[PDB]
Amino acid sequence: SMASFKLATDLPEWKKLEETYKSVGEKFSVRDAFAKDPKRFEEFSWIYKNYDDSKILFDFSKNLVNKEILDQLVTLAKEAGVEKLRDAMFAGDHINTTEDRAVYHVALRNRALRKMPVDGKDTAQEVDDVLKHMKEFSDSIRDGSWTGYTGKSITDVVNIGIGGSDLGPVMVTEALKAYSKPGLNVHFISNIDGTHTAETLKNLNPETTLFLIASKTFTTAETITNATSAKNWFLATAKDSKHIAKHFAALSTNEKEVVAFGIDAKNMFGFESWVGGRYSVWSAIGLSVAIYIGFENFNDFLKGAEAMDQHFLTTPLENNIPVIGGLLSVWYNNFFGAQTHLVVPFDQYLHRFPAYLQQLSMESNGKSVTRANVFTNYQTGTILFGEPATNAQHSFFQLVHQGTKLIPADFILAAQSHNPIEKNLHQRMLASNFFAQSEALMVGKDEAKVKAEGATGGLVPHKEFSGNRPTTSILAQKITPATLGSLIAYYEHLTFTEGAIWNINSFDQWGVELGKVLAKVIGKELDDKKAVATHDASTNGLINQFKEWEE
Amino acid sequence: SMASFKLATDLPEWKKLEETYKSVGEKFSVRDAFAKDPKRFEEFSWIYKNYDDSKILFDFSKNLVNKEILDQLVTLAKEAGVEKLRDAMFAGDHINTTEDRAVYHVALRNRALRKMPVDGKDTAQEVDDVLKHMKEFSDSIRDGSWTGYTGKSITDVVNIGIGGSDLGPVMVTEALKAYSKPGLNVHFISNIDGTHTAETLKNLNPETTLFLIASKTFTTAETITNATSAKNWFLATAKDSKHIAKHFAALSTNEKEVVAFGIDAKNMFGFESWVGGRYSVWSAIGLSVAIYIGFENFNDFLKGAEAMDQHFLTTPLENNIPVIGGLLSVWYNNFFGAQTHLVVPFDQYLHRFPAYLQQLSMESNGKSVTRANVFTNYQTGTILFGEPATNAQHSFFQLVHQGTKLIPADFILAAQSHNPIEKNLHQRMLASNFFAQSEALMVGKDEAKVKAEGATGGLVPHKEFSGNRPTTSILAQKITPATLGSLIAYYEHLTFTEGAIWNINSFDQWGVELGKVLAKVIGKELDDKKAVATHDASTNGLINQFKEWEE
Ligand SMILES: O=C(O)[C@@H](O)[C@H](O)[C@H](O)COP(=O)(O)O
Ligand SMILES: COC(=O)c1cnc[nH]1
Ligand SMILES: COC(=O)c1cnc[nH]1
Ligand SMILES: [Cl-]
Ligand SMILES: [Cl-]
Repeated sequence: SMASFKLATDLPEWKKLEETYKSVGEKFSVRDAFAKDPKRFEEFSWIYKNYDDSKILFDFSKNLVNKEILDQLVTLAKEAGVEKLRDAMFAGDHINTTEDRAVYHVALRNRALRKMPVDGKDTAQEVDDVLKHMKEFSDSIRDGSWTGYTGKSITDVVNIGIGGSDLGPVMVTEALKAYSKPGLNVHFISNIDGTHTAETLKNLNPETTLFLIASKTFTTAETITNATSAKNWFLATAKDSKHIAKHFAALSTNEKEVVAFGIDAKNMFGFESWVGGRYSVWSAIGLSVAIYIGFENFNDFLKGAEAMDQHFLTTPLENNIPVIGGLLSVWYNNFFGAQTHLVVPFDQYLHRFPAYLQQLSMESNGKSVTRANVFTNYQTGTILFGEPATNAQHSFFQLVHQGTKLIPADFILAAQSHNPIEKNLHQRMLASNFFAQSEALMVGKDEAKVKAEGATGGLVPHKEFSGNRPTTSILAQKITPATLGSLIAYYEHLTFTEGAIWNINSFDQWGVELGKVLAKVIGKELDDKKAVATHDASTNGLINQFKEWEE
Repeated sequence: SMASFKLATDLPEWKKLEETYKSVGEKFSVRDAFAKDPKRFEEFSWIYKNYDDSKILFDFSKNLVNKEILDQLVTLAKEAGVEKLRDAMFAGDHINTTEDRAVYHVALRNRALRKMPVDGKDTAQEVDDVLKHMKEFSDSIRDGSWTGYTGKSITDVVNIGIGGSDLGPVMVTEALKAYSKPGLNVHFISNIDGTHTAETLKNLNPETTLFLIASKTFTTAETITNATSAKNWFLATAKDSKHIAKHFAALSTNEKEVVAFGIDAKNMFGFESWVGGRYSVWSAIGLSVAIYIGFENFNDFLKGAEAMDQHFLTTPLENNIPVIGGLLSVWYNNFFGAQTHLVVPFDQYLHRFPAYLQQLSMESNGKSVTRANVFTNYQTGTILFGEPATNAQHSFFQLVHQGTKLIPADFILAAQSHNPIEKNLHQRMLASNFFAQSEALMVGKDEAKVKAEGATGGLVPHKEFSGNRPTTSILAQKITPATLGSLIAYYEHLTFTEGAIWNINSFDQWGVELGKVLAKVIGKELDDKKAVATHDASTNGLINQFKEWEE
C-alpha cells in the first residue's frame, strides 16, 4: 500500500483526542477561554497576505479550541502524514489511487511557471499554452472581432455543462460580476430538465449568442443532449450547418466528437485527466469567466489560488491556515459528532459560494473507504450548506442560535463593497451584522439577563441563548478576483486536510456510477409503451404511475 | 399549563420506540421488507387528490419503516396530542403561547369561506376582502390601467423585503414562471448588502417600475433602509414626491408605520399578527405572485393549500400524509440520530423550493424549550438542505451514496413538463434519473457484484454501495399553482407534526427576533472613527481590523 496507515482510529492521537473531548471539549466555555487568555484573539487568528499584498484575516478564536486541543490536532495531522500526501500532490504523484491519476489542479494556476511534472514531464508550458489560447479567444469575443454568422458582435455566451463544468463558472461569474462589461452577458444551462434550455434561450438572439459546450469526453449524456437541443434552436434560425462554427466552442479533449458536432477543432480548449471536475474552474472550464470579466481578471484569480497554494505548501502546520480549518472540521465531525458545516457569506455576489463549496467538500469527502482499501468505521465528510447573510439571519439562524444541534459556521465579509451606495450606509449595516452575529453565538443570554429584559414566569427559558456556539470569521479587504482565488484554494486545501486525516481518496467519485447505469435502463423503459415489472415494487409503482400520467 | 405533557421522551411510547429501534429499526433492511410484504408499495404509498381532481402520489415505501414501526409512531402522535393541537390551530386558539397569538395561515387560503374565527370573530370576509383588493390591483397592473407617473404600463415589479417577506415570493414566482406574461417581470431586493440594490436597479426604468415594500412590522432595519434607497433612486429621476403614490405600495400589518414612510393607506395590503413570516406567502405578501402570474393562478395556489389543509384536518393519523412525513422525520432525527433532511426537486422551476423549506422547517422547529417551559433532553428540528436535480446529483450525491451519514431524502417530480421540448426527450431523461436515484439508494451494490463487474483486489470496496438508504418519492401530474400550494402545505403540516411531538412552539422565533436588535450597538461604533474595546477580544479585533481596512 502507498498509504502509511490504514484507519484514522489506528493513530495514537485519536484516542487522546477522544479523552480530551471528554475532559475539556464537550463542556468547553469560549467565554471562559477569553477570560483566561487576554491574547486569545492574537493566538487564534492569522493574517494571510496575498501575492498582491492584499490581506485576509482568518479568526478561529470563537471556536471550541485552545492551545492544548489545537496542539493535539496538529499531532494527529503529523501522524496522518498530511504533509507527505500534500507534498506528493504537488510533486505530481498519482495520489488518486483508485483511478491511478495525478491530482494537479495546483498546476493549473502555476503562473510562475515552476517546474510541475506529471510522469516526469513538466506541465507548466502545456497549461500556459491553453491559458494563452483562452486569452486570445476571450479577447476576440469582448472586442467584437469574433462576429456571428450575420456579422454582429456577440452579446450572450451560454455555457452548457453539468457538475464541475457548470457550478464553478456560475459561482465565479456571479461573485465577480462587478468586473463585467455592460452588453456582454453569460448564461448557464446545466439541468437536463428541458425548462432549463427553454427558459435560458427564450429571449436570446441566435445571431449574437455563443455556446461553450463543457464536457471532457464530449459524450456526457445530459450535456450532449442539452448541446444538441441548443444547436437545434440555433439552426431553427440560422438554417445552415456551416454557421455552427461561429457560434459553438468546446471545453473538451474529444476532437473527433467536437468536429462531428460542427465545431472547428481550433475552438476546442483542453484540460487533462488530472483535473477533477470540482477542481476545474481554474482550467479551460473557466473560459466563460475570462469572457465575462476579461482574461487579466481571470489570471489574477488564478494568481490568488497560486499564492494560497504556496502558503499551504510552505507553512508549518501550526500556522497553516487551510490546515487549521481542516483540523477544526475533524474536531467537530469526529469528536463532537456535528454532521454539518455552515458557510455564510455576508456578501450578495457570493450567493452561490456555499453551493460551490458543497460540491467541492461533499463530492471529495463523502467516502467510506480508506487508501488502505478498508471501510471506515468513523465519520468522514460533513454536510456543507449555507445561504448569504443577512438573509440567513431571518431564517434558519433561529435554529443556529436556539436549536439542539451544533453547527460549526464560517462567516465571510469584505471590508470594502464594490457597491458602496448611500455613502457606505448599507455596507456599515452589513458589517455590523457580521460582527454582531458571531458575538451573539458566543456570548448567548442567560436567565438573569432575560429577566432583567422583562420576561417573567414560563416565558423566560424560551428567550435564553446558550452561547458557546462556534464560528470562524473570515474578513477580506475586498472580494477581488485575487481574493476569491485565495478563498476557494483555502477550501480546496481544508478539504485536502480533512481527507488526509480520514485517510480517504478525496479525488475520486465512484458514487455517481450506480444511478447513471440504472437511469439508462429506465430511460429505455420510458421510451417503450408497456408497464414495467423489472424492478422493486416501489420503482415499478412509480414508473407505472408516471406512465399513466405522462403526456 | 396549557400543555398536556412536558417532554417527548417521557411519552410512554417513546421508550417503546427506543426498544423497537434497537431490535428492528437500526438494522432495518428495506430489501427484506419488500420481499416479506408483496403489497409494500400499496401499503406505504398514498394518492392525494387535489380540489381540481389532480393527483399527487406520496410513496414512502423506500423508508426504514414497516407497519409495526408506523403504528408505534402513530401511537406516539396520539400521546403527544397532535390532533388536539391541530384542532386548536384551526379553531383560532392562541397556540403561539410565547407571543400570545393565533396561528392562522390556514385562514389565508379559506376560499370556501368556512367560519374561521380569531378572538371569536370570523376572519373569512376580512381575508377575502384583502384578496379582492389584491385581485383589483394586480389586474390593473396587468391590464395597464395602473400607469406610472409618465402614463406608461408597469414592466417591472420589485419586491423589497427579507426572510418571510422575500423567500416565498422568490420561490413561488420562480416555480410558477411558466404562467407569467411577456414584458412583465419581477425582482426581489432583500439583502442589506448594497450590491443587492445596485445590481437589481441597474437597468430598470423608474417610469415603469413598481415597488412593493413587504414587511409584517414595517420596522425591519434591512427593509426600511432598502426601501429608502429605492425611493432615493426613484426620486433621482421622478423628482416630485407626489409621484410616489403610483410607484410604491406596502404589504404589512402596521398601517401607522407605512403611512409614516410616505406610502398612501389606499396602497397598503394588510394582514394580521397571526400570519407568521415563514407562513405568509398566502397573504398580502404574495401580491408579487398575483401580479406576475395573475390573481386567478394565485387563487388556484391558495385552493391547493386549502385542499391539503382539509386532508390534514379530516384524515385519521395512519393515513394522513403530512403526519406520516412528520413521523418519519421524528424517527430519523430522534432514533437514528440523522441531523439532516434533504429535499431534491427533479424540477428546475423549483430550484428555490429547498431554500424556502429550510426557512419554514428550521425557523419553526429550531427550539430547545417545550410548551411546559422546560428544556428538552432530546433533539428537535433537523437541518434541511438541497438543490434541484439533476444539478444535485452532479454536486453532492456522491456523499449521499457512499458517505458515512444517514440523510433522509425527499425527491419530487412532475410527470408532465411545462416545457416538453424535443418531443419530451428531456423530460424522459429527467424522469429516468428520479426513479433511478431512489432505486440506487435502496438497492446498493454488494462486494460480489463489484467483483462480477470487473474490479479486483483493493479497488473493490471503493466501488461498493451500501444501499438501504431511505428516500420518499413525490410524483405529481404537473407542478401547477394548485399542486405547488398543496406541496407547500404538506411541508407546513409535516413541520406542525414534528413540533407537536417535540412539544415545542413551532410558531415563535426568539433567535430571529434577537438578530433584528443585535447589530445596532456595533453599527453606532462603525459610525464613529475610534477603535473599540467594548466587546470580547475577537469582536474587538475584527471590528478594529475592519476599521483599518474600510473606505
Ligand atoms: O421569519 C421571520 O419572522 C423573519 O424572517 C421575518 O419574516 C423578517 O425578519 C422580516 O420581518 P418583517 O416582515 O416584519 O419586516
Ligand atoms: C443527444 O441528444 C439528442 O439527440 C437531442 C435530440 N434533440 C435534442 N437533443
Ligand atoms: C432608512 O434608511 C436610510 O436612512 C437610508 C438613507 N439612504 C438610504 N437609506
Ligand atoms: Cl467518528
Ligand atoms: Cl418489515
